[PDB]
Amino acid sequence: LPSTFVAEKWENFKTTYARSYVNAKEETFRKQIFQKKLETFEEHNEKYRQGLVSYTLGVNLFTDMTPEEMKAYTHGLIMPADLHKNGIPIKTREDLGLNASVRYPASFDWRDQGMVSPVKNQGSCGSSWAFSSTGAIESQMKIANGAGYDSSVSEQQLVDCVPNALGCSGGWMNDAFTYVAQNGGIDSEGAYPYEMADGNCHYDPNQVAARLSGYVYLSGPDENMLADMVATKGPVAVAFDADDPFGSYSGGVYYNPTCETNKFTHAVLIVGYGNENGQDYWLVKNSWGDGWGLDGYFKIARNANNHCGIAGVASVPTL
Repeated sequence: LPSTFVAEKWENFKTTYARSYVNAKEETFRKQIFQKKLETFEEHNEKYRQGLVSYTLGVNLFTDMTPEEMKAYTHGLIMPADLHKNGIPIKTREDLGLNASVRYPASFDWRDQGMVSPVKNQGSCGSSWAFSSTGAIESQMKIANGAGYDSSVSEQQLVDCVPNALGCSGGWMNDAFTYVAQNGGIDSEGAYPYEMADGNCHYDPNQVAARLSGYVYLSGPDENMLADMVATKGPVAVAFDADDPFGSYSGGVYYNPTCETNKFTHAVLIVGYGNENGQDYWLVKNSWGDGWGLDGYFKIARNANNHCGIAGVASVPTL
């Protein structure tokens, strides 16, 4: 890439993401990271146009960040001893309370019904487990109360209060769900706003925005059953292998030959599914701001042998 081109793209980046690099050495270092990443995007996006890969890479909040700085965003999950404490297993379709040989649409998107809350940004706190959890609770609230129902619940309450989560250093959605159910509710985001930092639990029982009776979880990585769970129960909290270069995804359908089905590093929310360019995909809400990916969302390979473990730890809270 021409140098003045990079320099312009770099100046634009600093301005747009409000970077403050206050000496030549900090500047040189960050621009080096940025330029190396740009080269990798060009090469990747070339393999894409040649139909060697299914997704594109692009500039976003991560482009001048080091692996250590990205860790909070992409690798904040912590798997506990019991992956589904107090959860109710979904083994068959009858467990969903649904009939045999009914057949839900082959493509679906909860946004078409207005049941997905706005995209949020977790920032520099490994709290994706909390955002996945609140996102799924908020979608349940809209399903029960209508698309226009203001549903925004408190990630900070989970970060501070879930007893055996580890806060900004990590956590687990199912532990968040069972906590909310046993706590007697979760506060609104207004009453208990996000601090992007660890804190001391100050839950207010008089500011509860939502209550849960529990949650259900998908017993095994059956993507077909997962599509039915999305279609009938609502957006599903899930986790997957978000190893690089996932962070720099900018469009298309994410497929990574090296992805593990057994490594759950990032928690997100499936809001639908479909197919494009001959590939089935899951449509997924992220928590890295609405500037990341496709307006805060991404597509990842579906019916590709539980790609990146996307169907491996799927659950939905129950109001």
